[PDB]
Amino acid sequence: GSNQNNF
Ligand SMILES: [Zn+2]
Repeated sequence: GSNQNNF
């Protein structure tokens, strides 16, 4: 699946 990191 797809991954997003929003710091
Ligand atoms: Zn994946």
